[PDB]
Amino acid sequence: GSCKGRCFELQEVGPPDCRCDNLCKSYSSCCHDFDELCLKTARGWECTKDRCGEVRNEENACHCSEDCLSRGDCCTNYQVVCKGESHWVDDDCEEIKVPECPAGFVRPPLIIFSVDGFRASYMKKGSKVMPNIEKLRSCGTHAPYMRPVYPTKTFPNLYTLATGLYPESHGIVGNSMYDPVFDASFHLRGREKFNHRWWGGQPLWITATKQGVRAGTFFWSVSIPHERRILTILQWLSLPDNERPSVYAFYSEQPDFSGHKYGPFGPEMTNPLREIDKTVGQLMDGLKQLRLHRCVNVIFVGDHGMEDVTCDRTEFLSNYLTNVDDITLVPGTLGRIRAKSIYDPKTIIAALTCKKPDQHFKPYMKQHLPKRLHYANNRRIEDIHLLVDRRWHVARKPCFFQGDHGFDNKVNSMQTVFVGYGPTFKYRTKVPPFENIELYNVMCDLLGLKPAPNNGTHGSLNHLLRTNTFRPTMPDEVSRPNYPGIMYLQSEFDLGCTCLNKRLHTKGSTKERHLLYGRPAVLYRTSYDILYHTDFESGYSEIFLMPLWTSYTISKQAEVSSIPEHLTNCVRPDVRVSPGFSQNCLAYKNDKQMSYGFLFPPYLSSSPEAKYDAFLVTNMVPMYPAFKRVWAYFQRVLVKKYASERNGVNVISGPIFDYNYDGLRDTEDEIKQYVEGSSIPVPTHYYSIITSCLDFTQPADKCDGPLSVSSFILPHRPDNDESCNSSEDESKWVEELMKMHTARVRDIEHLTGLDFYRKTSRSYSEILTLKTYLHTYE
Ligand SMILES: *[C@@H]1O[C@H](CO)[C@@H](O[C@@H]2O[C@H](CO)[C@@H](O[C@@H]3O[C@H](CO[C@H]4O[C@H](CO)[C@@H](O)[C@H](O)[C@@H]4O)[C@@H](O)[C@H](O[C@H]4O[C@H](CO)[C@@H](O)[C@H](O)[C@@H]4O)[C@@H]3O)[C@H](O)[C@H]2NC(C)=O)[C@H](O)[C@H]1NC(C)=O
Ligand SMILES: CN(c1nc(-c2ccc(F)cc2)cs1)c1c(CCC(=O)Nc2ccc3[nH]c(=O)oc3c2)nc2ccc(C3CCN(S(C)(=O)=O)CC3)nn12
Ligand SMILES: [Ca+2]
Ligand SMILES: [Zn+2]
Ligand SMILES: [Zn+2]
Repeated sequence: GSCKGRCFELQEVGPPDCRCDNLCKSYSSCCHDFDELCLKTARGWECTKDRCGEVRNEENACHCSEDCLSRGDCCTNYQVVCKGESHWVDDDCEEIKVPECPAGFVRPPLIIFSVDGFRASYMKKGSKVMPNIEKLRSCGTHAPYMRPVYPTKTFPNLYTLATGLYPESHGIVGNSMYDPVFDASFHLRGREKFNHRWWGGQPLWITATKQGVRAGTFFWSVSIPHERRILTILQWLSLPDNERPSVYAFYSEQPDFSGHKYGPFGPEMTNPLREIDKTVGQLMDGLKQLRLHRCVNVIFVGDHGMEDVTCDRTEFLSNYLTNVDDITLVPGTLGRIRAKSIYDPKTIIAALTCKKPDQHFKPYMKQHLPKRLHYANNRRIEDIHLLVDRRWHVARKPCFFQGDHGFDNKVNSMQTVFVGYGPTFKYRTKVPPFENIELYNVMCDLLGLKPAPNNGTHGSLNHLLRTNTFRPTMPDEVSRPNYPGIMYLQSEFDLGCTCLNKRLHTKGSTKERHLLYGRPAVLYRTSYDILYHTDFESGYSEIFLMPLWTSYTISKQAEVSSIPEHLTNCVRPDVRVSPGFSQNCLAYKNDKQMSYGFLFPPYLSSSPEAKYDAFLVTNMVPMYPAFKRVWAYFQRVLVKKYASERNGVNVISGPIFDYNYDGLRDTEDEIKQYVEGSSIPVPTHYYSIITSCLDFTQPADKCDGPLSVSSFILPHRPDNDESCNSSEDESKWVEELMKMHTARVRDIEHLTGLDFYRKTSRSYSEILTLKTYLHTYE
């Protein structure tokens, strides 16, 4: 029952035999001499000149004997001091076109250097502070920043980074949570976080194992110091082929704790960032000694950032709620509220709403949260949710710490890092910021694994790599469109809707000026019609009795027009579409709460003649009066502003149906609200994809080069309780509301079932990059 020659053994012992592994401390089940033999701390972590060629003393932490390399247990600076070698950092940038591995290595191994609470902005401290990390960055591939997932805590983001899944999917939705099925809670302290029932999806280390690729243990007991964690990875790498793992992971608790006490912008950050760099320099020195510095892919990545947060800035729910003792709260940089006695949600959220002028948080129903934060579809996520403002804190009842994290994931302070250095990674290359949901696939490709189903767009990050074994394919269309001409007659429609002669509603100047990037593919079985007009094209769904999409383009110089007093109630019937597959105004009269608006704006028609097309029944959708305030402003004002700033814009607006908040398209049965006395379904959100030329010196409709997209998914609310100053002019709130519900085109695709950018002069990998972009207005 000893750890003599078992320290950090990969293969597991299991009880009641004593263990010597990385997690043996976390069960208090290590052998008696574990701390003596495995946490050996004698004679420091660096070789010295006098130590060179020593006789192996097994009490020393690392070794400077010549037999050390054959056990992979040297100090990292062994060959630097003793032999004539140099530190890795003190060497020029040499490109790694091919992997240069020693004998036995079949694939290039992957080490994942994780750094907890490593804010993106820390990378600006530069070579003088972080010389090792700096080399990795500027020598390999790096992003300005990598975007975490909400709620930008550790366990959600590190497991998202492990699985490629949104927290809601894999189930680890916070550092602490409650599961009503289990009837138990998860905590960052305890042995409960080790129970496998909590952990869903499939992490990288299980994917690898299932495909016969051995994995080093990603988990490190806190008792194990950082110098030892590196040495253990380096010992494992020294093993024989049948034993040596291919995928590794290091975990630093820093620079999180430091940030929590001295803030992100403290000058006390320099020392904890210097030790992080030491740890990296140790790894990279240690790899060079094994001739692995031109063989190993090294990923340097963080979980989240850090923000300035003092105690003085804390909202208390006892000063908003009167029945405080009834509720349980998950506090801090976010809020999740729940009933104690297994109380009324409607009252709580109401009481938390726009109560004080300088209110530093906002209540939400999980489904009403911004869709970009895919934080709803899980029984662990509470109905009532609080989005707390940055720099701020929420408690239930009433200065040690000066920093914290956990806020909205588009917050600038919450942004973290990514660096790639290896044979497979691009040399001296810089890439756009990306989401951590994506890296699972890259890490899978780096190891030649088939990724498990996840929420990364697999082609999104091919530009990180010099070579990839995954060429993405644009999906096959399921439903072909009908192209109906004028079939029915004006007199044949009775819809309860009041209000030239030609070859009307035909192509030409329509599909070229308003579909600038090709017709969206549907990707699901449904009958729908293409409808041509002067100012817009649409994909009219015969099932929902409204467009799936409405594509149209506004030039920079395009002018705005007012809707007259006549043509205010005007809802014209569409002769191309049958009465059977059309809406009626009678339903909207029955429905006192519901009204209607238009997908294509009559505000931006070309001529007064063409404005009549904007009033077609095929262009009309169910809208609450409350939402019409939002939508009308967008259409009448903002589209023109965007068109002016961006030298024209292509707009693809449409309805979304998500009544089970799973972020995916609703089936017919899943729909809940129809308009009174009809089967016209009420949308939950309204999207728009506003595309233009990144080269703004060219018009949006004459763009040769890359595209530039800005999108959103506005919630179709019967009120503007969300927007606190909604009592004011729309010029004061509406645009902020839109910016809060920004979206990736990809997010809209999931929800609509549609597929955009089917016809471009652009590579498909680049289009996937464009579709995973998120506009942050930061
Ligand atoms: C992020 O990515 C994840 C992973 O892909 C998505 O989650 C999956 O969503 C799909 C679609 O709803 C789910 O599909 C269903 O899986 C069932 C099998 O379940 C078992 O296996 C999965 C995978 O290992 C386990 O996760 C799960 O616990 C079970 O053990 C099937 O029986 C279902 O059958 C369906 O068949 C056809 C369609 O193919 C239709 O008749 C029906 O749709 C029918 O349900 C179905 O395929 C899947 O289970 C989810 N989990 C996983 C891990 O795959 C997220 O939706 C996605 N988030 C985004 C992008 O918003
Ligand atoms: C989630 N997680 C870890 N993920 C990685 C990782 C994942 C993907 C990568 F690509 C690279 C690395 C390493 S460890 C974790 C941790 C983190 C350690 C910790 O104590 N967290 C922590 C520490 C300080 C702070 N401060 C703060 O504000 O938040 C903090 C968080 N403790 C653990 C423990 C257990 C697990 C489980 C074990 C079971 N397995 S399983 C079922 O797949 O076998 C899942 C992971 N992860 N587990
Ligand atoms: Ca849905
Ligand atoms: Zn963390
Ligand atoms: Zn933290």
